[PDB]
Amino acid sequence: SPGVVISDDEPGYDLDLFCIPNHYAEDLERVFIPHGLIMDRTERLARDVMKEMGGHHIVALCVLKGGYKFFADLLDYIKALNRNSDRSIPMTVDFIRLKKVIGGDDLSTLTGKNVLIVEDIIDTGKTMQTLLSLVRQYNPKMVKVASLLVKRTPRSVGYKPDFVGFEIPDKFVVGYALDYNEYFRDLNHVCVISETGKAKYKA
Amino acid sequence: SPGVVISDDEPGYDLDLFCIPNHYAEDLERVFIPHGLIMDRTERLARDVMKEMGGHHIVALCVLKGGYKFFADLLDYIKALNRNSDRSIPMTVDFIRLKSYDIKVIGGDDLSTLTGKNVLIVEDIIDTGKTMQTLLSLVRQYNPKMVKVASLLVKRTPRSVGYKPDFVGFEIPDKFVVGYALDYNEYFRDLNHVCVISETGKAKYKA
Amino acid sequence: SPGVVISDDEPGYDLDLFCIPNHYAEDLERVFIPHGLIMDRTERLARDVMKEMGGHHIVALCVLKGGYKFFADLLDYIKALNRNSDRSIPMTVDFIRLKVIGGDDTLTGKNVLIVEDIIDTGKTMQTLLSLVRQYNPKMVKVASLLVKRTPRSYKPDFVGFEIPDKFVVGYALDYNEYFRDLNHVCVISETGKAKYKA
Amino acid sequence: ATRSPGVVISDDEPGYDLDLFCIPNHYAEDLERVFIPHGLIMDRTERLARDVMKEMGGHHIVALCVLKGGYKFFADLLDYIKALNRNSRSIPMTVDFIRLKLSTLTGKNVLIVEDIIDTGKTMQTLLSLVRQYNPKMVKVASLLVKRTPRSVGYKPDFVGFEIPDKFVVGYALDYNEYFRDLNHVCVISETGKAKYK
Ligand SMILES: O=c1[nH]cnc2c1ncn2CCN(CCO/C=C/P(=O)(O)O)CCP(=O)(O)O
Ligand SMILES: O=c1[nH]cnc2c1ncn2CCN(CCO/C=C/P(=O)(O)O)CCP(=O)(O)O
Ligand SMILES: O=c1[nH]cnc2c1ncn2CCN(CCO/C=C/P(=O)(O)O)CCP(=O)(O)O
Ligand SMILES: O=c1[nH]cnc2c1ncn2CCN(CCO/C=C/P(=O)(O)O)CCP(=O)(O)O
Ligand SMILES: [Mg+2]
Ligand SMILES: [Mg+2]
Ligand SMILES: [Mg+2]
Ligand SMILES: [Mg+2]
Ligand SMILES: [Mg+2]
Ligand SMILES: [Mg+2]
Ligand SMILES: [Mg+2]
Ligand SMILES: [Mg+2]
Repeated sequence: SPGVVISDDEPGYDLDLFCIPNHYAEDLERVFIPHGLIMDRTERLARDVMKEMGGHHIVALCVLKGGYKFFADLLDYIKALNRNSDRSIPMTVDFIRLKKVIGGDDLSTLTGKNVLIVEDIIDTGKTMQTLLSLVRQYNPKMVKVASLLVKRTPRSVGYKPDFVGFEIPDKFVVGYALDYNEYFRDLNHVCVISETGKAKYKA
Repeated sequence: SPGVVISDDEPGYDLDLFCIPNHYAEDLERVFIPHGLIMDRTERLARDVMKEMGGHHIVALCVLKGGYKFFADLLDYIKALNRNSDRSIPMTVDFIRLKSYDIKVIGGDDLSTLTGKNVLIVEDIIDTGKTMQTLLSLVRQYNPKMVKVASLLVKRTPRSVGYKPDFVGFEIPDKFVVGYALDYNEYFRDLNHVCVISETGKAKYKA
Repeated sequence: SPGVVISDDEPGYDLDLFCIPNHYAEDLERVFIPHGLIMDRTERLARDVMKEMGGHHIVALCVLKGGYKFFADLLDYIKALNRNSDRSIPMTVDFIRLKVIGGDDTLTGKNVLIVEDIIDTGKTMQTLLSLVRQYNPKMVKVASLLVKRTPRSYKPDFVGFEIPDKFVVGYALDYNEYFRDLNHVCVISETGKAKYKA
Repeated sequence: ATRSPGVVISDDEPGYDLDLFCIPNHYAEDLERVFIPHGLIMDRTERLARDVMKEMGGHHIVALCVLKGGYKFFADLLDYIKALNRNSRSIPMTVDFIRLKLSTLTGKNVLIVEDIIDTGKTMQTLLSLVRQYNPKMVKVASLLVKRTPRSVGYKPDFVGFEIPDKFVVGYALDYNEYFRDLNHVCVISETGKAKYK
């Protein structure tokens, strides 16, 4: 699927209807995707991943930093599947940051393996284009990408992930490990940042 | 606060986007309020409840059967607040059911247990408001210190007698919904999301 | 299966290592079964129930008041299996209390799961079992979070934990209506017994 | 003093029969016993989060995750801290990750989050680097601390569980990269040890 489509005229939710940390009370305009909705969608993505990749060992590759929450949660739902079903296949994990690929195991660990790349957001698609090209230099057996969010944008190079949580307008969103200048990662919901927030936290 | 307002024209979500019990697959039309959204809203309600009612022993009254899930979850969020704050208050629980013949209270403790306590009535849905006005009239006779009502859902309807609860999860259109313990002829309680039921479904489970 | 066997000499855990409501700080002696451990065991019980009772339609019967938490959580784990795995319920629910308030009068030809907080003398369970059986169900099974090792003049089909003959409270189990608002199962202290004595 | 000493697990702790829990099929033969149930980890971590906030909540916290084994404890501990921050009076928090085989820290309350302390060498090594970014304060939370005469004597500030000298896996802790995808902390069978060395 293209995922849960959040349309351009999505009002999202007033902050006052949810529990929000006091230190961000002025810096957010609206809740855009409630944490629990992310959980529900992620539960279903875990099933789609297993239906598609469950027949072999998987190396799940977390794209730090923004990917960390989605990754942990997605893997927790896969694990729940694995321990309540007859069949299960093991998973190993690894972590990388992009700048060139930094950190992470020798990517020869991906050689001949089924790789699941887990990302927070695809925008132009350039980052994923680049990572896919890098990973493929190490001859994995299979590579699929899961991204919590995919933006509708004219800048898209035309790359589309295999698993997508939500398809969103081109608004700047933060929360659930997504940041604005390292802030807002410590927020459970995805939210649209306000202009006041953009100015307080700009570098 | 009328709660999270769901508009008349809200399409809900395609079932294929979520994990749905197989046995209800063609009995539902859309997911209307995802479970997780109910959880997030309930977390805020627990905080609102403690702000108003946390000053004295609370008796939380579950209106069975449809109230049971919202009750368990709301109380769990309240317990989480109470074991992570400096000071806390005891909470006791009871369960009642209202039976239609005219409407009367079935079960529960002797209601003298309510005397002098902060009573929180927890309901799945307010529609006409007649059930709650009835329950409130009974409860008040036992002189609680205060009595407040939390309802997961409140329906916008012309048939409303004008009762509004103190705490509201979601304000919804005049559509028939099921899930999260709300039923259609006892079915659909075993579903985590609030959903709208299909034509195939209403027919299948019809009395 | 007798469930998770908690030995007679089990010391439990210091309260100060867990999150506990301050209003019960002096009323508990030890944490006995941490909430999270109840969840882990309950997850496995849900799978055992579905292995044995699914799929025909199940009516899950909640024995109030103490069974309410175990019932809600066990049913949540069963629902998780119903939407993620290769098998299904449907389930309907009812709630009974012994004081027999509620009940719908429904059980005939159905698979009935009685859900109980604790078996001690076994008397509530015998009563629930002669009830239900009068409506000729297709099958009856009993799930009990706790079973005490104590003399008992039916063995439950699904057991969370087999515990010593100690008075425990928490996870909806009460002492004179108190301690239901505690997520862990804990052993009540002497000062707790005196404070909330009726 | 240890700000939050841990659940002491005795040398003769027998753990739990695997058959009493939900275990991934692919590890059914490779594990011997459940040692620390996932849910027990969660309950301890909840109290740990409160202890952290009591000690460090007066100023911006930077939580530093020590990959790979620390990732689960880190995600969960931070989730509990976040819950405290939104149901209260709150303090901003930022995250970073480091792996052993950062101006984000300067002037802030740094919480290093680790899976296990054994000899203490790794933590002493890491501390000696982190201090060079001149934090306001540095604290270490470790899910597990092993009782070993081999301990160089280093003690973290927040401890989940103090365990005997046994090899454990699960909750992101690995044996040669295996067993990370397991929610419980477990002791590894003889067959799993030989199979994955
Ligand atoms: O709405 C947004 N919120 C937060 N970040 C956003 C957003 N849109 C684009 N970005 C940047 C996302 N990424 C930024 C890449 O760098 C991320 C490093 P980290 O913050 O450690 O996860 C680019 C995606 P593409 O190559 O497809 O254009
Ligand atoms: O959309 C709906 N879904 C499920 N049930 C609905 C709905 N609308 C009204 N109801 C009936 C709710 N109640 C029905 C009362 O009976 C209790 C239902 P149960 O929890 O299954 O024992 C009426 C409230 P009021 O007096 O304000 O009109
Ligand atoms: O250690 C204990 N803690 C709390 N309650 C205990 C305990 N032992 C027996 N009981 C009484 C349990 N009751 C439990 C059944 O119903 C629960 C009544 P309530 O939860 O207070 O509305 C009877 C057990 P049985 O009929 O097998 O003898
Ligand atoms: O029981 C165990 N299970 C898993 N690993 C264990 C265990 N005991 C020591 N270790 C090695 C842990 N660490 C190993 C560090 O490197 C491995 C980090 P990762 O990438 O998470 O696998 C040594 C700590 P210290 O300097 O205090 O001796
Ligand atoms: Mg990214
Ligand atoms: Mg960024
Ligand atoms: Mg109702
Ligand atoms: Mg009804
Ligand atoms: Mg009972
Ligand atoms: Mg009792
Ligand atoms: Mg480590
Ligand atoms: Mg290792």
